[PDB]
Amino acid sequence: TAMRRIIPADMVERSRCPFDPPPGLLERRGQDAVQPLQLLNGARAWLVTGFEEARTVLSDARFSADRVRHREATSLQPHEVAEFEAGTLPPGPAVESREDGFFVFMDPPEHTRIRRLLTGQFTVRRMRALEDRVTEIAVEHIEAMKAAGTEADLVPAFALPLPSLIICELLGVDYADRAEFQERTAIGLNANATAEERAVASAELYAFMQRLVADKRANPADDLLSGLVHDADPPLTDAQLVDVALVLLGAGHETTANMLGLSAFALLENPDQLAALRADPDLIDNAVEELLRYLTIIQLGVSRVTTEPVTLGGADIPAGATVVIATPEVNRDPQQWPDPDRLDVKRPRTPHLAFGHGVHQCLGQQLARIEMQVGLRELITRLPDLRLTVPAEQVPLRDEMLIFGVHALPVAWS
Ligand code: HEM
Repeated sequence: TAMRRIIPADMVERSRCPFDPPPGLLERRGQDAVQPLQLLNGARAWLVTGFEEARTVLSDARFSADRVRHREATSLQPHEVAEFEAGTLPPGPAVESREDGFFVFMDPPEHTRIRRLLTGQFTVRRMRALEDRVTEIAVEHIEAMKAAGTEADLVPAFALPLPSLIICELLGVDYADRAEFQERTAIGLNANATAEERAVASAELYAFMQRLVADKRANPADDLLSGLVHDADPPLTDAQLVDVALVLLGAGHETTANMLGLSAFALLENPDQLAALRADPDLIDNAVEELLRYLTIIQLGVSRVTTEPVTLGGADIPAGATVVIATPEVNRDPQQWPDPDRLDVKRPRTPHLAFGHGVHQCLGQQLARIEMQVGLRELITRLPDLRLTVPAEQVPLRDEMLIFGVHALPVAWS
């Protein structure tokens, strides 16, 4: 169930055009907003390209996020497709039976009970604290790049480490454990790492999270994970806390890192937009929202399953169907954004779907916005005459993974 064994290539392959929609998404423009999608495993799903239709999927009681109970077409092993199509593939476990912390695969009220504990740690006071910590880590990384020379690969020097170290801050990873943590999270994202090298790094992090939760139970500090372990009422089990720590790491690192690298890339390819930002630093917050709309690193990973038949976007979707949001095309819906394929950091700011919608809308979105606002402000103000040192078409793209991004971003400054 690797993404490229499931999603048709033309819906995700950018070739050497990172900012342009893949041709299979382009070819659905001006058609019904919801259309069938034939998956490479032979299973059927439905694809949503409409903004209003995507909002409905993500905030309608007939579309379930419980992808444990409701099997998705995108999850099917080859031996399971004919059972799925025949309606004889069993559901996963009923949520009443589950003891795990994977609240991402739950609907209200089971979702709500765990999501409330996490919102409870993402307080406005913690967010103010994290903005200061983001500022420190960003400036330290940029000052390190400038001390080492006049050129850098922005991905390992800046885009990967800042969000990884912010996860370390949330989880209360001790200073002496950070280098190893950073190494293991980087392996996950390395083009050159084998499936065996990855599965070892993944097992090392799972065991690390178990040890980290046990350590916060014994020796709590001021971090979000200490808060979940000690201050949560009602209390989570150790197993649930491990699951929540793995969810935060999974959700908060790769996305933010890829957004930092691709945002720097887009600004260097759109010097007029970079000029607007250097000229008026107050534009940074609106610019981050435009970059989130324009780049949409989530790709086709946002899906739900119908629990009853639904008519939407010109489609009669049956019960039990997988509905995939084409988040990059939803964020280019010309009903919402005139001239949607233009990067315009001065655009009037209106809601996009880069962080999803409804009860599961990104828990980390304020923190992600802080990382982008601070990161890009510090990069643009500290690195004069920042430039790519390879042509844009030679920057290597990550379009075989669930999250889109660049593998390298070679830059220089003066
Ligand atoms: C630019 C960076 C990011 C993007 C684009 C992003 C995008 C998303 C999206 C689209 C979802 C909704 C998925 C769905 O409904 O199926 C989501 C959920 C979530 N994200 Fe973010 N994310 C980012 C950063 C972060 C960060 C920094 C954290 C935490 C530190 C975080 C934690 C979460 C969590 C825990 C969920 C699950 C929420 C739930 O199911 O209730 N994310 N993210």
